[PDB]
Amino acid sequence: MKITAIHLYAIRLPLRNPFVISYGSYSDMPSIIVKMETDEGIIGYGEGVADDHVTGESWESTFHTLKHTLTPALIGQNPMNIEKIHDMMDNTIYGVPTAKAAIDIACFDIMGKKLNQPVYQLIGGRYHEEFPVTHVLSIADPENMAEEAASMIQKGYQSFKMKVGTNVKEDVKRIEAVRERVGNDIAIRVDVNQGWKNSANTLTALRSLGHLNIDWIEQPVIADDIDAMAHIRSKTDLPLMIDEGLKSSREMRQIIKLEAADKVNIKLMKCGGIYPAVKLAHQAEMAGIECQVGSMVESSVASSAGFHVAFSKKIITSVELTGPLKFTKDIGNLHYDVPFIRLNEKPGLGIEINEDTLQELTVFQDIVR
Amino acid sequence: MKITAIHLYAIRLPLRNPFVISYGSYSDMPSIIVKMETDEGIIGYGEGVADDHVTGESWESTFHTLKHTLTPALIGQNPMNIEKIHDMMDNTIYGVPTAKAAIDIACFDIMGKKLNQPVYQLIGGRYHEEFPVTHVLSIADPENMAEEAASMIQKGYQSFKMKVGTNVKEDVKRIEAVRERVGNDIAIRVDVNQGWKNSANTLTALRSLGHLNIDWIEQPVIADDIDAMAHIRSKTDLPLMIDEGLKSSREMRQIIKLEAADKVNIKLMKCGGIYPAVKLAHQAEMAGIECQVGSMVESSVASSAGFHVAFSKKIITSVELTGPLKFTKDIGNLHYDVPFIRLNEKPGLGIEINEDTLQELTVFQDIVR
Amino acid sequence: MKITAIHLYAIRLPLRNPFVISYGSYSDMPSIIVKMETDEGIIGYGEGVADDHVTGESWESTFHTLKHTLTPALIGQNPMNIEKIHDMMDNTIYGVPTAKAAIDIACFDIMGKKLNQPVYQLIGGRYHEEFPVTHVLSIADPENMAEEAASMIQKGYQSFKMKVGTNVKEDVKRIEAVRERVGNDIAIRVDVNQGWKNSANTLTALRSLGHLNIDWIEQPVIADDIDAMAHIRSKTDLPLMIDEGLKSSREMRQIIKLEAADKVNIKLMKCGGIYPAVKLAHQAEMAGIECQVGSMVESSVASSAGFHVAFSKKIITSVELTGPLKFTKDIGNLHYDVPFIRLNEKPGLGIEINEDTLQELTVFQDIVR
Amino acid sequence: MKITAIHLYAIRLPLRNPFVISYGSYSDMPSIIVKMETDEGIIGYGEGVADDHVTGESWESTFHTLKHTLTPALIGQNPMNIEKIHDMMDNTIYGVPTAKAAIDIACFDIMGKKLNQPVYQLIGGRYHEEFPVTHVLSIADPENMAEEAASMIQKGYQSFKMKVGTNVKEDVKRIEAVRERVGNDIAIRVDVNQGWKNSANTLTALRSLGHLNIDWIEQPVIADDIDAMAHIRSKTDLPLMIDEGLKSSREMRQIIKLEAADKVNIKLMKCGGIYPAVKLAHQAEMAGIECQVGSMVESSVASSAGFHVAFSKKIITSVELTGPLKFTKDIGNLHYDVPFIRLNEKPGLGIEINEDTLQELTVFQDIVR
Ligand SMILES: N=C(N)NCCC[C@H](NC(=O)CCC(=O)O)C(=O)O
Ligand SMILES: N=C(N)NCCC[C@H](NC(=O)CCC(=O)O)C(=O)O
Ligand SMILES: N=C(N)NCCC[C@H](NC(=O)CCC(=O)O)C(=O)O
Ligand SMILES: N=C(N)NCCC[C@H](NC(=O)CCC(=O)O)C(=O)O
Ligand SMILES: [Mg+2]
Ligand SMILES: [Mg+2]
Ligand SMILES: [Mg+2]
Ligand SMILES: [Mg+2]
Repeated sequence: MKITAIHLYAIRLPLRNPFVISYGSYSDMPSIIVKMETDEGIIGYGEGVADDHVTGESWESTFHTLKHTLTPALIGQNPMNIEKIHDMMDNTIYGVPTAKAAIDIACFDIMGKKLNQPVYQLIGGRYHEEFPVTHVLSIADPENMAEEAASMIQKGYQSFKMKVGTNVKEDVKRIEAVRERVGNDIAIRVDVNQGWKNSANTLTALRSLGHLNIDWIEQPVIADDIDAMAHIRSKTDLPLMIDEGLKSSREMRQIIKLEAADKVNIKLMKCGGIYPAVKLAHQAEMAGIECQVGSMVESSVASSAGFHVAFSKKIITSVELTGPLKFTKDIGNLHYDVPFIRLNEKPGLGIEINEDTLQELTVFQDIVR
Repeated sequence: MKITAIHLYAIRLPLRNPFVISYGSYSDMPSIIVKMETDEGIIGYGEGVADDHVTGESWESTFHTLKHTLTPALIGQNPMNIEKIHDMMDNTIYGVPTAKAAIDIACFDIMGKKLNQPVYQLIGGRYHEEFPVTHVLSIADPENMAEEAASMIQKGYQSFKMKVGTNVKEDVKRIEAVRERVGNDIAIRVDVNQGWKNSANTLTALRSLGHLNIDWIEQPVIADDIDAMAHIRSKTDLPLMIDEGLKSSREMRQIIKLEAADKVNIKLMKCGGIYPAVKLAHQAEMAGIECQVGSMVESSVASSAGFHVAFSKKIITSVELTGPLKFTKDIGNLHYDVPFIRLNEKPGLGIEINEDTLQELTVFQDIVR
Repeated sequence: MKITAIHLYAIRLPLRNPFVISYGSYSDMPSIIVKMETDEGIIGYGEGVADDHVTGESWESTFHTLKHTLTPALIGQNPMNIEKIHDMMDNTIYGVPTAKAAIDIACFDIMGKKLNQPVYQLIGGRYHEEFPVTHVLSIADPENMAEEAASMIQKGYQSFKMKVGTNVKEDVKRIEAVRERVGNDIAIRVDVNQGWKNSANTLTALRSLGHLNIDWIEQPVIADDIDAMAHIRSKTDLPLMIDEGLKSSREMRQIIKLEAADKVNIKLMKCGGIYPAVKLAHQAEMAGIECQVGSMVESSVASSAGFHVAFSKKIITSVELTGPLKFTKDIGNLHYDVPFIRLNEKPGLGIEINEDTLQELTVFQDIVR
Repeated sequence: MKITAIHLYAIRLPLRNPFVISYGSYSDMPSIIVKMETDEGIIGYGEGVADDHVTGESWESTFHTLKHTLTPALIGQNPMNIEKIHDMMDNTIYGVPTAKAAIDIACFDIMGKKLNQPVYQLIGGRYHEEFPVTHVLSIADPENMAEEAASMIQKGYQSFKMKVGTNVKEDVKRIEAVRERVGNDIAIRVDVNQGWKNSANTLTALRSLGHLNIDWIEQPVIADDIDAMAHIRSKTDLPLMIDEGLKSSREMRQIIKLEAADKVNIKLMKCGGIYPAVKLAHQAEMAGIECQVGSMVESSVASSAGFHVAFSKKIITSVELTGPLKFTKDIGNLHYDVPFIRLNEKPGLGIEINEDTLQELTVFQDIVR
């Protein structure tokens, strides 16, 4: 089996509602789709949703890094030799996890189809039967956030993720409002997306959150400040999760060494795909750090890849991949059972790509042979 | 696919020559073979060679732990759900890595045969094309050790592993003798198997080894003393490898935290098989610790499993599985190309089991259904 | 004095009521009894109750490790040369503390009978006059646990050990229920048996236990995570006890180095018997760590051995050996004075073995000469 | 069994030759002998040789501490309840290890006689068969030291302990002279008795000792400076032993925590006797610290007690009790087999006290009832 050609599609996934977080607002999500072809006729799909603010990659830079830098050396290689492919990509260029993920995912999709097995079956097998789905509430006035929450509860949701990160006073008001609205049995986690900046502001905020039964506080300080996370952890009993501060094994090593967190948000776009995501899971397990597989809000393609990793590992206890539930159009057909997610047994990523939808969402494309 | 029955065979692999190390001498190697059957008719083989001195497991205790404790709960399970199977075994009993490895290996052999792929292809794919083979010199008079080395050089060997660990003075004499005999181009590594006990004796010995061009010193102190390894590492420039001191992720975490070694000897019998061996490799990689896949001197079955792990990972740079080259009888047919080892592309472990030889070496057996 | 033969008995001690803890439920307790004979006609009894989940030993594996690995080399040795016997067993096989304890206990019983002195008199003499007895409440609905507690109070008990470890919410409810029922003068300690897994869940739970006057929280996290215990200890003022996390001196060294606990639960089955239990006590004393001698729920034989250690050391301030109070049949006759335990002055373990009961509970046996 | 009376004898043991060390010179050794009587007629002997410079105890202060402070509360107690007796002495007065040792030794002598067993048989049993005896060379001109060494070699000695500690230049000259004289096969260890004061002077001295094959350097810096020992250990590969810096478990804890030494010199006079010496051995074993049982140069009584401890523990690898070989008169009859020491099987300390010699060496005495 050899890679014969790689199609690159620069698309834009339209959102039903604006997605608003501490460092940015989104009306749609630019994504790069990879269509990997092989001499045996097997086709694999991969995806890369770049978050400029997190990995230093953009929609346009990812397309070109894939076209000119990463894909050319891949023609002729066997998609199943994943360790080798990742080594080749790493020796070619440092970082660019999102671009690498796009390739990595397509390879696993092909491997699954070739062996007629779901991807999760190839990276450890089925461990989880299902995961609850958590609805993400975009930043807004405390009353609006509480209102959408009540509205989603009627839809079956029992777990919410509150986006905050503008001003401590306001963020606290937002969290208080939602909790009062949904009662105390509804699960709530808070994501600051680096909004509180440092330990001082964070600890001040945490003082007012002790009685709100918050499952965990996600990335309250700037990504690079692992020291601050450790300091905060030494002075609070609320569980702490690192997201932007964790990308590759480089940060995991530091998080483990400094005991900087209770949980980490692993994302295929931050580490380079399925294979490296799995390595991160194994590393976290060693230190007893609870893991979650989150996302940049992606199509059914990357979302599916994320679930396949999550379902195969005991250390991964929660998932956050709801892109297919937020977009008005999707190139894939990943099935959800809100308030739950369960994976079928279809080979590879277990999804079908609607090529008519793909072309429709395509702004520009190319092929590398 | 479901496990329908597990055959257990208590055998003894005869050695051509006595194997002599610091804490024991061996005339043959007791081993437990696992024959895993499935509803689909696929058969998988696993093996467990217990080293009492390292994991607290014996030939007889492993047979019974497998028969009464581990195998019963496995009937009905899918061999491909490896993460799940390992979780079930761990929730059933703590430790007993050798017994768990026997099961783990058979599952991968089945998975490989089922998907018609070599095991290495399922855990990362092919990375290495070959590995040089290192001949192990049993403890003996310096002149005898030097003599066997010269004799093996004529056989094509270019890398040797010296077993020492009786008395510092004598061990140094042994190492000096061999080096003088083989010249300075021949690779030599030294394994003390805990013989020097502590940092004081070790450092005294290292003073006399600086000019002998030794690749690395393996486990000079007692297994449990990780602190001593770190102390020694802080006062020497000779590479240090931990073997007995490393079993599972528990020790890896400590080795990483205390910066206790440059290299680690990963063995399927110490961690519970292929799956956990891979997790250890990923953990070592995070800390930039070079890995080796060694062995307890096993048949073609476990030896093959060890190579499949080694060939799939960039972090594993050397291998030490020569049981098939030391035994006068073997139940498997793993092919070697001394001074090198290369893996074929046959499915599963890629070996055929001679059942006539298996029965011939069997002392007692049983079946669990 | 020389060991002439060792009888091994694989028995099962029937429980009056099911014993239920976080990682398992028990209807009876499998045990291995050792009958050590000497050339002088003195007979000693030892016992090994294996907990698979804690030491990696099973009922069947212990019987065989004793039969094939440990006992053969003991024939001819003097039972009183305990340091030597332990060294011989350790050089023969690593770990297997339960199997080693079985031998160790029989040797002390013989030593006591030979010198016509209680065992405690041989390891430091009498220090304690008595110890209060704590009743262990198996996991159950908060109402059932509170009910049994009230019922046992009527029986004279004034100290209780609550077994929990399913779900933080539920565990807290269980603890609140019992405390409300028994009032605030009754002593209560909580054992999670690793149920809360990590520091995050543990600290969340501890928030709700501050006003319940709990003497100490025992092993809230997984055994191997000593780091987590230290972290928890740095953020709470409730006393912390390590149980499963402590087996031999290897863990004690780490517990002391990381200041991971206030108290430790020493058990003969985890360290290899009386002699090593004493060494652990001496080690704990150096660091000012309070000690307790607990148990796996054993017959009068091992239970007695445990008390003899406890009564001879000032650092051991509490005991947890109630197997004889839980079984419907016992091969020994250890006398209790609920709510207290006091040791008589009879030689050796100070108990008589009813051989008719022994044979009755025996499933299989053998003799090594 | 109860203590009915304690005789105290203030004696002086005459030396054949002056004993000269870094901080003092001795023509004879003042010692306090204890004769413990019991209601059962069993008599036990103990001894306390005080070194003012090490424990803050003198010949006269020890006699009176025993007479007025320690012995009165002991009348009526059972000598075999050693843990209790030590607790009573510790609650009565802090420190004074030498006075406490005198009592402790007599109790064990009685326990041994009562049970008709050697003391070593009561604290672990026989482990060692023999120990080589090391001759101690008092400080003197390099030529005189080398001369006595050659003279003692003719007497069968093969191991020497060089006393130095005046001036680095001179000490180095002394060590060079002896080594040149005896050749390189003779074992030599160096004891500075705090003479080099700090790490700077010590490290300067060590530069010139690297090629002299010295087994270890004993206490080069002032006793209280454990930090200095750790610093020196971090910059040298010569084994380091702490003597004066180690008295009780308080220092052991610190030595272990700071990794300040490779070996420690345990002495009954520094820790309070046999029982606490054993606890120190157990503590050292945990950290893998090699132990030696040294002495203040005592009569056959304390010397015997020291050997009984040494012979019962694997962690104790060398002994330094040669008082009986240095005195012209001794109240005891401990048998030596230079160049070796072996213990007989006589009960208790296994020695007979010549009361005529005792009275002859007595300057003043008293009895407490
Ligand atoms: N810049 C882009 N394109 N995306 C950023 C997403 C933020 C990310 N995901 C979320 O918050 C929702 C994940 C989900 O449910 O799919 C975070 O955890 O912070
Ligand atoms: N007790 C038993 N059965 N085996 C012990 C083997 C020792 C091990 N292997 C070796 O030295 C040789 C590995 C090889 O070449 O297969 C070690 O590295 O120390
Ligand atoms: N698996 C077996 N067979 N036993 C496990 C006992 C648990 C142990 N003992 C107890 O909880 C009661 C101790 C007593 O009272 O004897 C613990 O402390 O966790
Ligand atoms: N002040 C008095 N009374 N004695 C001091 C003896 C010094 C001690 N012993 C010795 O050097 C010789 C031990 C012997 O061989 O018994 C030391 O190790 O430094
Ligand atoms: Mg986030
Ligand atoms: Mg090795
Ligand atoms: Mg417990
Ligand atoms: Mg000294």
